[PDB]
Amino acid sequence: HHWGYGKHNGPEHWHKDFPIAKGERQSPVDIDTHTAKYDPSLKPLSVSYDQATSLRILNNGHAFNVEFDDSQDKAVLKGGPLDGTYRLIQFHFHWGSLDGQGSEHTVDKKKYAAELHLVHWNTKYGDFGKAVQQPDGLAVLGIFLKVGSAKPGLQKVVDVLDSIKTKGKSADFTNFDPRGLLPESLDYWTYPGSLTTPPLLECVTWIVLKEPISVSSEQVLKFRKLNFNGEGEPEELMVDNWRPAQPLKNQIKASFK
Ligand SMILES: NS(=O)(=O)c1ccc2c(c1)[C@H]1CCC[C@H]1[C@@H](c1ccccc1Cl)N2
Ligand SMILES: [Zn+2]
Repeated sequence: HHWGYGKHNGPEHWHKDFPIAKGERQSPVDIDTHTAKYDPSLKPLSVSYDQATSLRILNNGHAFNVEFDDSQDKAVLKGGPLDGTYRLIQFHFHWGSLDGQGSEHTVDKKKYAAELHLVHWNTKYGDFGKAVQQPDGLAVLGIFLKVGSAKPGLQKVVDVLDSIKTKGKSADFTNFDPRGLLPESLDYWTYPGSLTTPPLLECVTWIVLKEPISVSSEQVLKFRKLNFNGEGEPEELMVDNWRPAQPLKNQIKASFK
């Protein structure tokens, strides 16, 4: 009876195995745009993905992860609110059963159709497993998806999903360029938070871009054909794999006016 997104094992249950679910810096949150304060001392984000090395795509039973070689500084995030160098390890998405829901963060209570998370770890901690034990261990770049025009740089991901339909399936996924998933503007909000799934560790500097990317209805429909279940188990569509907004408790900063 492990955690998931169902009635009996979803977000309102997670605190029984993971008491930090009720902690002081949980994610996601609602971004109240009028309450966020412009921080003129915040630096532009530096997103250096030209040497990114994608390896594989995995259905882990909760989402699909596109994994990268993080054994050298090859795709890194720096600047913004960050001190030092954060290495890209993987990206994944959260999405809805309907276009009106799916994002984890919300903007003035607005839900987007989906949310992309580019996960990076602070190289001063040596490995990802050490970094998640630290309050400044991770930097997650969050990008909203709205339904409209197709995102051409997403299509190579959409077209491989048939090969990883079920939990535990993986496929080779080399030479994927994550620059094709980035909006024009790097204007962002930032706050200290957590992983949005168990183990819900409070190790994340969240950086959430203001400008969404557009994807087509056909692209997100293909996300919704994935399965939470393993092969030869009853089919349960992988939809609504998002945690709702958590209390802000004790400030969201904006990079822009
Ligand atoms: N929705 S998200 O971007 O906040 C998110 C949620 C859960 C997980 C991740 C990212 C990645 C990033 C940090 C930990 C790692 C993962 C995990 C896997 C292997 C080993 C340890 C851990 Cl903690 N769990
Ligand atoms: Zn995520």
